[PDB]
Amino acid sequence: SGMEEWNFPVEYDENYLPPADSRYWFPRRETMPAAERDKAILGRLQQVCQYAWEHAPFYRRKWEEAGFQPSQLKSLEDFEARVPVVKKTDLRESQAAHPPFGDYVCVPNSEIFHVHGTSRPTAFGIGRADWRAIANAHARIMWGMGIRPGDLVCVAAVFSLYMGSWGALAGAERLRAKAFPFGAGAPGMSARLVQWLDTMKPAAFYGTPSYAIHLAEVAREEKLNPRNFGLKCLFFSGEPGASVPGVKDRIEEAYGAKVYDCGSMAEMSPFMNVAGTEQSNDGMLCWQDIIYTEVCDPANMRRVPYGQRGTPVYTHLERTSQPMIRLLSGDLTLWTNDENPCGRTYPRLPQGIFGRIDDMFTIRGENIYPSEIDAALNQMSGYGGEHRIVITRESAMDELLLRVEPSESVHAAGAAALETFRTEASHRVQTVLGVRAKVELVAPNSIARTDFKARRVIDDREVFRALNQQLQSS
Amino acid sequence: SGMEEWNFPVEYDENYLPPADSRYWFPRRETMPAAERDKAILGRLQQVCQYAWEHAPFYRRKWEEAGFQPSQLKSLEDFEARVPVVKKTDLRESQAAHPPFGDYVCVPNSEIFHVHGTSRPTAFGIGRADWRAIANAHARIMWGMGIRPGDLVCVAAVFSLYMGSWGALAGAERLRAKAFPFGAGAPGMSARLVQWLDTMKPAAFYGTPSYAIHLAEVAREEKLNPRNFGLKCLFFSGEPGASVPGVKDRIEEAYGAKVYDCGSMAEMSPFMNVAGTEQSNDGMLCWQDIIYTEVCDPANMRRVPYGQRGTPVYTHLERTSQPMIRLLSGDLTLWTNDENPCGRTYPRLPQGIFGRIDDMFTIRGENIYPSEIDAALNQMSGYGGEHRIVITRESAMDELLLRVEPSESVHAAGAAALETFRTEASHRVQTVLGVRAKVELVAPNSIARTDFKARRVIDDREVFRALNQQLQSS
Ligand SMILES: C[C@H](O)CC(=O)OP(=O)(O)OC[C@H]1O[C@@H](n2cnc3c(N)ncnc32)[C@H](O)[C@@H]1O
Ligand SMILES: C[C@H](O)CC(=O)OP(=O)(O)OC[C@H]1O[C@@H](n2cnc3c(N)ncnc32)[C@H](O)[C@@H]1O
Repeated sequence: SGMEEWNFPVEYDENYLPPADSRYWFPRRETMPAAERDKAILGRLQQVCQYAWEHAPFYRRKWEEAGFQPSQLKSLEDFEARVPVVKKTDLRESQAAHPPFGDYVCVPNSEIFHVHGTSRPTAFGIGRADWRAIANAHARIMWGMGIRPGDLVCVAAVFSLYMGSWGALAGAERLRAKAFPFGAGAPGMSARLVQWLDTMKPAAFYGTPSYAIHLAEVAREEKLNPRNFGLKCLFFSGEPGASVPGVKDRIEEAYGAKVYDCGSMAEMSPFMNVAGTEQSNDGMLCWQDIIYTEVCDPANMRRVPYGQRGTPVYTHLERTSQPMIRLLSGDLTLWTNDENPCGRTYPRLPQGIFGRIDDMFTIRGENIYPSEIDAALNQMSGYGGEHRIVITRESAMDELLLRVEPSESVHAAGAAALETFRTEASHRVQTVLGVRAKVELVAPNSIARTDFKARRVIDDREVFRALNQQLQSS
Repeated sequence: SGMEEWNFPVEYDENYLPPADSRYWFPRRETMPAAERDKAILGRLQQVCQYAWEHAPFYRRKWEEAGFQPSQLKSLEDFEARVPVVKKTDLRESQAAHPPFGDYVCVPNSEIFHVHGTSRPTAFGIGRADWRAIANAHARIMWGMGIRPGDLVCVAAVFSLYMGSWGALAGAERLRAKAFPFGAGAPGMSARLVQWLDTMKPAAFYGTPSYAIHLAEVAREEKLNPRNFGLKCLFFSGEPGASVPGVKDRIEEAYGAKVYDCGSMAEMSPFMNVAGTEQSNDGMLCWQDIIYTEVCDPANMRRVPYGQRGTPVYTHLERTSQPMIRLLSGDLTLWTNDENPCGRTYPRLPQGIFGRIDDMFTIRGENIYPSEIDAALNQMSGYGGEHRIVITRESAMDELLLRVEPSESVHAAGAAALETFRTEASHRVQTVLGVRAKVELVAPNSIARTDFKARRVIDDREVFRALNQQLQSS
């Protein structure tokens, strides 16, 4: 194959740095013919499954139950059809019966390097070798975004249980960038951060797309201009936004920089296994030789053809601790296999990830993702930057209830101008989704902003009824 | 000398682990005759000063101004008398004139690994080699606290600009412990942490002494018992507490574990250069071959005899990036040179560090440190766990104004019992300090707790006058 440092268990040269003129960290692995890579992926898949059968009674029990033995993995078609998907509920049960890390940990207790998790929570017990595998994978993909040694990288996501921040930091460290782990979560942090970004002038920023928006309002409230932060790029994970039309454009305009989309799941660190590149800057590429991504039909867990929508199912190819083999994301995406501007021979998620299938709600037989509402509103000049979707999953909904913020300039323009925006927001959303949308305007900057993931859906039956009844009276 | 890995610039074997039966990480460096170590320290001091003269125009300019050349460093007595102390104000000025890291950075820009700082803030630009020097120094000292490979270490301090959390994490990583960087700072964290500590059962905890107290109230509010967290120890830095009589005893009782004191300054990472050991568990030892600590008379910056109080002045012996040479802490301590129970041949701070000299206030010609008030109150069964000291530095104070919380059981006992506590708190404080103390009781759990450093002094002239006038009327 000629694939750079292709071995299981993986063991990367910590001193390797690509030549300054190279677009790719690993030219072979990244640009080789896709059919050549798929051969080696299957080869690795066999190694991983044999490794899990040997060290994980979770996989040994699960596979035996579905009638699977690693010797039956003889093609990628055998993998999708014979190998049962892992659910997050299966991990929880394994952790409850085999505490703290479950019967899929594989490595001895003495190998565990870092303890992280979800916020029943699942604990991540990551071995020393996996932490190195994650740092190398992430430095590689960050290089793909045009981030370089010596660049100041601001990691502005909470450093706690959450894998996002640690993963971007490990990549920055391995990339030989100046890692700036400012973090997030504490009151007073954002006001101080904007001063640090104005002083330090970083080449790159990491966090959630929501935080980047909130930080520009803080920069402006703090009489600082966020275009003067010297940013060449901002790269995000954690939620949709970075591949959302009006959201991506708002962030790139506010900072005068490029926006990159990345991120699968925390269970799937190196989570940057799905990430956009400097040239293929829309959506994300599936870095197949790091983690094998399958976009599947949720009805049978088999790959959907390219150009079709489905759910990402992921498999670690370079992890010995808590390896995930065919973990069901529960997310919705579309994947294609056409030529990429960067020249990387990987499948792509051209519109990134739409959201979690469970987050979707139905109004008059029409399926709606919260990200579709966020996209339509952000493409409006009069929109204030925040909204809430008020629903009920207990009874059928005839209309969409929205609490939308107008801009301070729309507010300053008077009652008639506010009313003109409320009606135009309602119409736009109706034209986009094909559903009746009731809009209630709230005061500018009244809706809570976040430095983490935006939770815009209020699924309470009493809140829904109170709002509908109030909107019927007005 | 036979000192393990004694070299400048330092370059530690990342695979070294002491034998399981050893009390010391480095038997020679830690237990050698003090006069033998002081010879090699002076030798290193010469190397460091030559290194700074060559790479830092900040030190070249400062030393030339004080009439000092590194060739004049011919004894430890030459060091204290000839070498001018560095002030935090000098670092700020150097950073403003030579942004971002100042003219004392020494290493090239390309060597900077991590960016941290203070919260005018000073930026820390720490090189890759220094980060390794810090991780090794900290693993060594944590081993001294009886912390071992495979032990689950909860790092519960904010992961941001602040060096404390990163320093404990780097030590845990190098110690081959299971590093658990939960962090601090965000609302909802403490309630979730107590659940993680009950589930995970860590051998060690890191944070501020204030946070450990707050976390026990959260554990109890959450109907969990903090003695059931499996803790063998809690080790703290950031503020006094861990060497404060009633505070140390309250924490050890609440958790059923040992408490260790550590920590100099963030500018002085590896900040654990002052730290207690499993056997010398009261106060802190000065790990002289890591950082050279001098307890000086603030009037002349010369060492005070053992058994006398003074200000810690620190010098890095194993740092190439932003090396600190005779940095004035502005803190107050007492140092002695008697035999230590662990058998380490180091000077000791038997009562740790009392506080920042600037934090001290005067009432009727009597000098008081906020930690003396904290100590007296914490040694009272009826004390609720929080208080505020209300002062004025604008006019002379005749009496001490205190806002003290009683316990919920003292409150439930009625008005007479609350009044009996208010008078007894006043008397105790008067007997301790020798000053009139006016006590106002506040509602139990009304005073804000913290996961960081406790700021108990309110130095406002209007607040002081309002309180005195209110206390004169009652
Ligand atoms: C540790 C990383 O930050 C990823 C992460 O947030 O892990 P979590 O377990 O906390 O959450 C994963 C879920 O967030 C979403 N999710 C994560 N990244 C997404 C993206 N780029 N686009 C659309 N949705 C995305 C997506 O629904 C994914 O399944
Ligand atoms: C990065 C480390 O946590 C140390 C730290 O907090 O660095 P900072 O620069 O943020 O603050 C240093 C000051 O906190 C105090 N300070 C720090 N540790 C102390 C202790 N153990 N006992 C008494 N006072 C102590 C002491 O006054 C010291 O000068």
